[PDB]
Amino acid sequence: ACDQEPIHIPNAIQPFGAMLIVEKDTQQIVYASANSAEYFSVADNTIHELSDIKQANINSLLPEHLISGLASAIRENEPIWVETDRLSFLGWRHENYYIIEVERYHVQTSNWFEIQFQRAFQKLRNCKTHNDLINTLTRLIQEISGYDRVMIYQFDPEWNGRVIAESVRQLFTSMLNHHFPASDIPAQARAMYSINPIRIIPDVNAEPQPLHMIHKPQNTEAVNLSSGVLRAVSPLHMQYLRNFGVSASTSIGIFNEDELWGIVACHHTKPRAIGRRIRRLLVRTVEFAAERLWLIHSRNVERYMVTVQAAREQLSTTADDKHSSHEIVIEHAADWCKLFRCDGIGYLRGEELTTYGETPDQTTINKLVEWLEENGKKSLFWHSHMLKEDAPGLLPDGSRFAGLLAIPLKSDADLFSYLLLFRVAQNEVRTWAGKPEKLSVETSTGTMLGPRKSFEAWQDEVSGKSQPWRTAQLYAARDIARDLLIVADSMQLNLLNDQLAD
Amino acid sequence: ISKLIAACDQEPIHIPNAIQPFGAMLIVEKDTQQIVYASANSAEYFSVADNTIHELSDIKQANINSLLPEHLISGLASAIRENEPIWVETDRLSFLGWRHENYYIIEVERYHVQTSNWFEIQFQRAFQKLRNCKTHNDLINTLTRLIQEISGYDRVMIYQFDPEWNGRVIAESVRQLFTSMLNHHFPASDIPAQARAMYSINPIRIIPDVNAEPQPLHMIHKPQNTEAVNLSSGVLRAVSPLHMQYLRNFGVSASTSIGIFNEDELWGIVACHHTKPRAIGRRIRRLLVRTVEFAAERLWLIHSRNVERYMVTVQAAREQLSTTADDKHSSHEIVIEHAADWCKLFRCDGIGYLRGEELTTYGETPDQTTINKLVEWLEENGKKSLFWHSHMLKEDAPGLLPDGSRFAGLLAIPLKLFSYLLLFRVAQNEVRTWAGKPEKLSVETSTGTMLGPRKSFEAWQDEVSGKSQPWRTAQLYAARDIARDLLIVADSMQLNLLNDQLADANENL
Ligand SMILES: *C/C=C1/C(=C/c2[nH]c(/C=C3[NH+]=C(/C=C4\NC(=O)C(C=C)=C4C)C(C)=C\3CCC(=O)O)c(CCC(=O)O)c2C)NC(=O)[C@H]1C
Ligand SMILES: *C/C=C1/C(=C/c2[nH]c(/C=C3[NH+]=C(/C=C4\NC(=O)C(C=C)=C4C)C(C)=C\3CCC(=O)O)c(CCC(=O)O)c2C)NC(=O)[C@H]1C
Ligand SMILES: [Cl-]
Ligand SMILES: [Cl-]
Ligand SMILES: [Cl-]
Ligand SMILES: [Cl-]
Repeated sequence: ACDQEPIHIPNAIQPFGAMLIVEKDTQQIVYASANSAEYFSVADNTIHELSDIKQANINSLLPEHLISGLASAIRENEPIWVETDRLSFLGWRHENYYIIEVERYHVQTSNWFEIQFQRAFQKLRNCKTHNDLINTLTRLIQEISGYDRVMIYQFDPEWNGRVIAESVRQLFTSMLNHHFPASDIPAQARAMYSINPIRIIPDVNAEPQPLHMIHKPQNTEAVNLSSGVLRAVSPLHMQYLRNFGVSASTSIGIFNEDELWGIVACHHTKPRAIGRRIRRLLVRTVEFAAERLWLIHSRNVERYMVTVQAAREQLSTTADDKHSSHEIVIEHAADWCKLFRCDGIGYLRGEELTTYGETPDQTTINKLVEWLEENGKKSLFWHSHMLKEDAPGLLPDGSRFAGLLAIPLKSDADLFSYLLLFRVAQNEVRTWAGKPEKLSVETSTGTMLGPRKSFEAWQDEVSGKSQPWRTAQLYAARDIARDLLIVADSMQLNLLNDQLAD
Repeated sequence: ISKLIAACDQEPIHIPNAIQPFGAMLIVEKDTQQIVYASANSAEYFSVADNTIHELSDIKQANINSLLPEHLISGLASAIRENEPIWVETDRLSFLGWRHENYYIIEVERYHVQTSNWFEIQFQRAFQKLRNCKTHNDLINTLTRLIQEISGYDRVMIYQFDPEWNGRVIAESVRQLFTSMLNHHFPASDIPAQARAMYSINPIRIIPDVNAEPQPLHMIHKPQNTEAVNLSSGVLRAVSPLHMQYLRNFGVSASTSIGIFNEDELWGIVACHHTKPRAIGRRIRRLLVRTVEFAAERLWLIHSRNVERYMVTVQAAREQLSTTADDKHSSHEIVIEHAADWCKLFRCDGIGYLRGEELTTYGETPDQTTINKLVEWLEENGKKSLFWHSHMLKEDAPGLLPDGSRFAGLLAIPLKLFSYLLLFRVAQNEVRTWAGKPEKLSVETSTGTMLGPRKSFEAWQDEVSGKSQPWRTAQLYAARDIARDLLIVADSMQLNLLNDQLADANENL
């Protein structure tokens, strides 16, 4: 019921600007935030109270270019940004309505943004690794935004997440490598980043301004405020931020194409106001950082394939030196352990077994081979990172092996042949920002589904599991294993030809 | 002619001791703080900065601290890394200064105050459009459309280099005034190596007026070192007269180009032309370079993901092969079942699988006799390799193929009683349109005698025959893996047959 709160239609705004909601076909103003008088009086003396906006003509409150744009815009939820000498308007269409946000603005011209943008592009282009990219991005967001704690928060497949990079200044504890549960950001909150990539909360304790009905709309249903920035903040998130020790907040979605991959999360210990040009500078910067990061990852994929091609050219050369596949394994199995990020290797053909590194004993290898022969066929390869779950009754009790990659090399033939790659359990200590308790009621606040009070480090453990096998490794190990098969088959064809000759 | 082209790289374009006239330039010594050079138009710019300036002679007496704003002086002093320009604006002047060895170089332009949200809206629209480009063709065409809309230049082109630094226009947005150059080939000599190198020092080059008289540098106070000062980091550096005449012959009054970098290698340039003079301010310059930079990372990401998608396709094929083989099909049956797919996967016209005396072919292949001449010849010369490949057999393997053979491409995977997978590519003769006939001009310059610019850029065709598309690396390894998949099935069946004949032999014995 965390994802059931209708945060798109709160009928209230944060007080760092005002909002109007107009009907498209009637041009009537049907809603105005309660603070609207103090914004539009900057342009018009006559406006002293909310009811003066009810007497007002939409053509007298809005710039002609805002109205023109809105009239001609084809796309819904595509905000038009229009400035006067004193006000910065952000308007867009949603169904029968124009939604218009307004903030206070004044012209002050410099080359600061262009200089910051050039430096950000230069630093990001010189990142060659994932680590360098992410830490550079946090430093840049912190320079540009002035917030005291800037984090990169990456989602896992369950929408749990982790802080993986961080620039944190002072007054703030370090959240780096802390885990957060999925409840901290419910699905409709994640969804908002696809509508507007930035979310700004200049002041956690600013009181929200409700939307008042001005002229009677044709349809009474709440209006979706999703594309702007003024949308009021769910009280559960406000309190979560208060518990986090946060007074202002800003997050930017990190998108891998359409996929929400992670988030730049920025916190400040005091209220802090950053304008439209800073918000856009931040979003442009995150967009360039994300492209570059996906490019680093994609290039690492090619680079790995080059590494595997090198290992196979090394293997073909040992084989040209007339060595048996048994001898190839003893020669190269340690390089393979790096290539495959595994702890041990068994190569099996018929009665013959060759091992390297951390391996179950020969008995257990034979029981795995038999089990795979009976229950693991019908697969190019069989893998597991939770071996006791996935193939019980096999390992001895208390065994430390948790991962297995198995490449079958024969089928319906005279003997069995496998390449086996083993991973020991890695018993990972996860640090959580407070115990990830499933929500019920928080008795300190008397809140149904309330957030945890404390984000202080809390450690748990998941055992009996290894790294999952990457797709790139599955195929590279199948390729390596089948290189051995070709060697062994060549030698068995020689031997068999001789014996049939006799 | 080779010598005349090589002499193009001789002109030291980094030290012309002159500037384009859309600004002014001062050069100061770092240790002595004295002004050692001033472009000849300095006084019309710095008279805005000091009322006592009325003439170039007045710079000789002037103190630097009254000519440059405090932020620029502090910034240049505190500047550690060379060739990193500092951009400082005043009310009326836009300054740009950097340090090069023992000099500060300062360019100054006239400045028009921008008070709108235009640039930020353009940045948002450009990035939105580039982020939504998911193919190579979409990216490059969207890029030229954005560069033309932002800059207003009448012709924008993406010009990609080949490994020999010739190039081709691969995308274009051109307005009614100019002739289309799409798919036209230009030779390397159009952009000498020194010229290609300048993009690494400043990614943008700006020539607002091809007929603007360049302003020489005047010595103010004597420098310790009389060598000409390197001007490469700025934008005011005067243009080679050979390239100005080139642009005149191209019918161009103004140009701006932005280098396209893939990491540290110059992969091409965005070239923009106008039929009248056209200056672009510092902000438009930055918006251009930032857009080209976001677009390139996008393009490299698109290519890199294409390799990933190609490997997914290859693995889906190899899984299909495995499904067929587990129905106890022979290798020749598998080749007949899947070779039409393999021809797409490998973009080839034909495939042959050879195993001892057996040959299976699909699509266009040489005849059996030629296939045996290939196989036998490969054993002599392809023993040292994992695969062997050529996209011009008649050069890479002279005398091998019969006279008149349609075939130009060969990818051969050895499997052993010989066994091979052979992948064949028909010659696809390729007509190239060049921008102008190759004229062998000679021109006597100051730096020596070198190639003069072409006078005509009209379409001139030539033709490359006897070649196929070149084999991509992803295809070499994919084909090798398919081939060895076929080897493994064939070996399995020979092993089965051998064990049967052996068990029968021992039974009869
Ligand atoms: C039962 C509902 C719950 C809930 C709701 C909720 N949360 C948000 C918004 C955000 N939550 C965030 C969480 C984090 N901030 C961090 O800094 C980190 C990690 C370092 C995490 C995990 C963030 C970032 C947001 C976005 C807003 C922001 O930037 O602060 C919403 C949406 C708020 C709104 O826009 O109205 C909602 C409804 N959170 C829970 O914990 C439970 C109780
Ligand atoms: C013997 C010397 C030669 C020579 C010299 C030269 N050329 C440049 C600069 C450029 N040439 C360019 C060529 C093109 N513009 C296009 O639009 C296309 C194709 C669509 C090509 C090939 C370009 C782009 C430049 C950069 C400058 C610009 O953007 O216009 C220089 C360096 C100029 C300078 O920066 O001082 C020099 C020395 N060109 C030859 O033709 C030979 C004869
Ligand atoms: Cl905004
Ligand atoms: Cl602003
Ligand atoms: Cl500039
Ligand atoms: Cl400007």
